Formats: sequence, C-alpha cells, structure tokens
Amino acid sequence: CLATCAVYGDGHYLTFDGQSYSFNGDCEYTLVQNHCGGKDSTQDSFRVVTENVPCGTTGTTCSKAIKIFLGGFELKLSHGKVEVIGTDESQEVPYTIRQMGIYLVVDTDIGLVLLWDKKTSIFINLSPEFKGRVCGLCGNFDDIAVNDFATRSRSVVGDVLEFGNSWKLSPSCPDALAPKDPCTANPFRKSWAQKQCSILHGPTFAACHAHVEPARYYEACVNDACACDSGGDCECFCTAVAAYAQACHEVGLCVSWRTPSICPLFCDYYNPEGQCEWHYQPCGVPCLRTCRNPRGDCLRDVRGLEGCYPKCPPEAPIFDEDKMQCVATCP
Amino acid sequence: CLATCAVYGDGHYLTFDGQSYSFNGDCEYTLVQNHCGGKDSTQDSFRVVTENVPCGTTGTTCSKAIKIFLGGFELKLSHGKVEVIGTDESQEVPYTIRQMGIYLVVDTDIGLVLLWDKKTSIFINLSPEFKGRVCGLCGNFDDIAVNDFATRSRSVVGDVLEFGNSWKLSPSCPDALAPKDPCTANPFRKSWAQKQCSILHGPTFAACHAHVEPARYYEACVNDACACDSGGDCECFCTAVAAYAQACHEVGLCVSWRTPSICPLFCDYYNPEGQCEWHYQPCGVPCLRTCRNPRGDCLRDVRGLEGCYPKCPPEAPIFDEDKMQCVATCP
Ligand SMILES: [Ca+2]
Ligand SMILES: [Ca+2]
Repeated sequence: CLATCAVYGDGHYLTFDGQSYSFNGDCEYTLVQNHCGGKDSTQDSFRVVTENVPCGTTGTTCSKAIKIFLGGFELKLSHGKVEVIGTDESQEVPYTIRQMGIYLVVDTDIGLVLLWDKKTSIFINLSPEFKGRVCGLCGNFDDIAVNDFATRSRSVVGDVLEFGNSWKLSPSCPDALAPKDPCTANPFRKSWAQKQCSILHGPTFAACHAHVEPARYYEACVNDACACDSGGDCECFCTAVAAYAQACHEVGLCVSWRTPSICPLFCDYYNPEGQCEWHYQPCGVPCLRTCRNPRGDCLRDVRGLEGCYPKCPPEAPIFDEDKMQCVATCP
Repeated sequence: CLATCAVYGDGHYLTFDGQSYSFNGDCEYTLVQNHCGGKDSTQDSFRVVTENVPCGTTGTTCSKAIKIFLGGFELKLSHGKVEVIGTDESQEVPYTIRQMGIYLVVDTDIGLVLLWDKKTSIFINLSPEFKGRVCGLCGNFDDIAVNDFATRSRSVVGDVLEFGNSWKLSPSCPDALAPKDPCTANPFRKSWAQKQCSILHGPTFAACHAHVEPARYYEACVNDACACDSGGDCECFCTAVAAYAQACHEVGLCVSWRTPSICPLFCDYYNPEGQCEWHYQPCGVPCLRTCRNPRGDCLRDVRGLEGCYPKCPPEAPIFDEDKMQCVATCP
C-alpha cells in the first residue's frame, strides 16, 4: 500500500524498499530529496534534513533537530516545538500541524507526511505516485532492496559507510568512521540491558512474532541500552521498544505493551479538575470529531498512533482542539 | 508530635532527633531495636533489619530487603511483595497490611508503623511513649541531636564510620570504608545530574523552601544521579525527589510536583474498561470508605501519602479493597 522510511535510535535506518542498516555521523544529512539533479518534472521540490549530535560517550550519534524545506518554506522541529522561519507572502501554506497521541503529525498537500515523537525518531510516509523519482538516505523508491545504495552519483556502492558519508550537506563536516561495540565498551550494563530488552521476546509480542522478526529490534534495543549511558537510558529504552511497537502496529494488529512500571504515560494530567475524558488507546482511535473535523467527516488515512486520547461525553462532543477540552460548537 | 526516621537513596539517614549523616555498608544492619540489653520492661521486643547490596560501580550500597521481627513473627519485604515466614499458632497477628498510594503501609498495635515504597526507601514512625528506650541506627529517642552516636556500647563516638560499623549483625561481614565522590568518578554525568536536580531549587518548591532547607536534599540528588549509573537512573532520581516531597508533606502543606515528563504515574491502568474512578492526589485523601473502614469511621492518623486513589461514585461507594473496585456492600 504505502512504503515507510523509519529512522530511530542511534543511527538505525530502514529504507522504503525494506533494506535496513546502521550508520552514525555528525553533520546535516538529507533523508528525502525531490527532483534529483537538474530534472524538474513540473513539481515542487521538497527537502528534509536531520541534525545529528554526539550523544553519549562511546561515539554514537542521535538526531536532535529536523529541518523541512518546501515551496520556499522552512520549518524547524527542536525541543518538541514547531518554529517557522521561511515565510513567503504568496501562494498558500501547504502544511498542517496536528497533535495525535504522542506523535507530532504534519501533513502536506503533495502527499508526504511525517511522524515525529519529539525526542529522537521520525517516520516518513510517501505516496506511490513518487515511485522511482526520489533519492536520498531512504534509498530510491523502486521496490528493490539491493539497489538502495545510490551514493548521490547514481552509482551503487556496497560500502555502507561510504554511502552514508556521500550524503553529507556541509563539505567541511568530518568524515564518519566505523563505530565500536557499546556493550563491550561498558560491560557492567549488559545484564541490565538484556533484562530490560527481554520484553521483546516475551509472550506480549506473540502476535508480532508471527509477522515481524524481532531479532534486529532486539539487537537494536541491546545496543541502545549499552550506549545510552549519558543519563536517561529509560527514554532510550522506551524509544527502542516503541519503534518495534509502531512497526507491528503498521501491519494492522495492535498489542498493548505499556505498564505502570515500564514506560508509563500520565494521561490524567490533561484531565481538568472534576472531569475525566482522557484515556490511553494502544491502537489509536480511527476518527474523532474536532473543530476542523465535523462529525459527518472521518479521515481514515493514518493508522498506528498510540497515546492519550480524549473521550468527549455525548453532551458537547466536539473537541475544541486548541485548549484540550470538549465544546458544544465552534465557528 | 511524632518523630520520623528516614532511610533513602544510597545510605542517607535521618535520626529521630533530627541528626543527618551518610554511611554505606554491605551487611545486615538493625535500624530500631526494642529493649536494649537484657532489660525487659514487660513489653514485646521488636527488631527491624535492612539488607544492603552493592548497587552501581563506584561502591555505593542501597537497601534491597527488609526483615521485621516481633512476637516471634518474621516478615520479609522483597520484590515489592510481602512474605511471612515466622508463624506462631498462638496469641493474635499484630500486623495489618495496607496499600495506600504508592507506599506499602503496615501497622502494628504496639504503636510502630512503616512506610515502604517497595523500591529503596523506608520511613519509620514511633509513638512518643517509647521516648528514651529505643537504640539503633536511628539513634536514641531523647530529643537531643548531639548524642545520637551510641555505638551499641552506650558510648558516643564522633566517628560516623565506626558508629555505623558497630551496628553490624553478622560478625563475618567486611568492615565498611569511606566512599569516594561519584561525580568525580563519572564527570560525564555532572551536567545531566545538575539539570535534573535543579527542580529542587525551582519555583515549584517555593513553599517548601520556607520550612525545610533543600541544600542537603539537592546534594543527595546530585550524588545519587552521579552514582546511579548501573541502569535505571530515572528511578534513583524519582526516589531522591520523592524523599524531599514526603519531607515537605510531613510539615502539613502539600505541593504538586509530578509531570508527564518528570516521574510519571499510570493511574489509568487500574481503571476498568468503560469506567473512570482512579485519580492522582498529591496530598492524599484524608479518609475513604473501604470494606474494613465503614463510612461512619475515619482514621486520620497518617498524612502525606501520594499516589493513585479511587473515587467511587455515589452509587456503590464502598471500596472492595481486595480486587480494586467499588461495591455496594461487603460482609
Ligand atoms: Ca532501491
Ligand atoms: Ca539522641
């Protein structure tokens, strides 16, 4: 149906065609770039880049800020907030900002959306119309998992490190090098890392085990827990688990894995005094009535979004959508 | 009114009279022991001991299990569960187990209670009738903060290390030594530790700043965050903050400090499908109606207990207290 490019953790990548690899660097890297070369096929050119900074002590790097360039508009996503810099006094704003669950969903009219958790990871969804016309770190959308190493010169190179380094934006950035083993570097956290990441092989994800192989995700969890030693390994572990959770949710079946002792969420914080409407939905609501989305309309386009969601009462069931409450009606 | 002996974090102690110090060891240590020596004043003798294990890599130790001895009854508190070993087929069971908020409150008829968070810390409350007749790691209850160093031989010694080592249970245990500086040992976590523990000096605890000095608690938070490097520093930071939170709550005023990004609780997990009764009370309910506590009775003896609490509807407002729901009536 729709392909997905997933970037999460400490340089873990997943191409549109299904190829997976690992690469770490400290520079600006372009994930998806439209209109490769000078060929402009009467379409707008969109460019998304990520900023990586060295997090930890072994040498691993994680994404910190994401910049979006399209139609002369520049958007910045840092510290969990959206800041617009590039402003054009013409045409029409093509991006819409939505807050569904724990993700920061943005939508564009061209057919490209983003799923940002505001911490480390980012999910990219592309329409099938852009097949065979997109190049970048996510690989060419050609449904072939063996030719996803175009090093910006239309030349497939098996060197993953060279392929990653060939996509650097600033020429002055230092060249990336091969990483070490975080578990070997810090052998006093291996037992804790294994005990925490053993939940992937537990009976909770029995349904996911029959569709998605968890070996790669388990190894990623172990590596992240061994490397996330700069303070806040709980967030790294939660993101590593949520990556596989969203991957399994994309298939179509949802599984509840959260636990008050394992990555908890405070859904009651948004509830006002004397009221209770917010609830936790592991599978995410299909469609809800908001100010911009009337009751008669229901856009079932995105699936697999977990987080706190409100349950408006029958009286005043329209979500006001700007100050987190349900209202009778809005203009 | 009532004195309190608090043990939390990595060997942080607070005597009944108000003296505070720090000591780390790896053995069984007696906190409060009744009837010091051979003097039996026609009262039952209670003895509470704690088990410390080396947690981390610098050399700090934290409590893991707590054993209670009274009336020939032995109780064990490990892995967040209560296990009874010492059983006597005579007299009557003098202990009651209650689950209020996040603490595991146990009550005894003699006048001694315990507040266990099931993770690291333990709070002891003693009746004023036991003044000047209790010796142990909590010091003699004599309202004097300068003679709280009785090293089991009725001799006050200024050496905190010697005073702590003189209370070891097993003679074969190794003698404790002076600890090092965790922040100096791991200088790559100082910035993160300071950024996390700066919440104590923020405007949230402005009311607490006028009653309890937060310098000692801030130093304890910094040291714990620098030392808790074995995996799970979030739990260590949460316990360090909750210690000062409970200390301020004991004064009489309550302040809400929890945040969905700072030590969250999943109060919605206990809510059944289609119902919403559980809520988070920073100050704790004064009294609630349960199966063993009718509506006409309200025991207002303990204050300062935060956590998830249920709000039963007017219909069937009696808490069933054994399977987490509200029922109309129970025998
Ligand atoms: Ca390809
Ligand atoms: Ca004393």
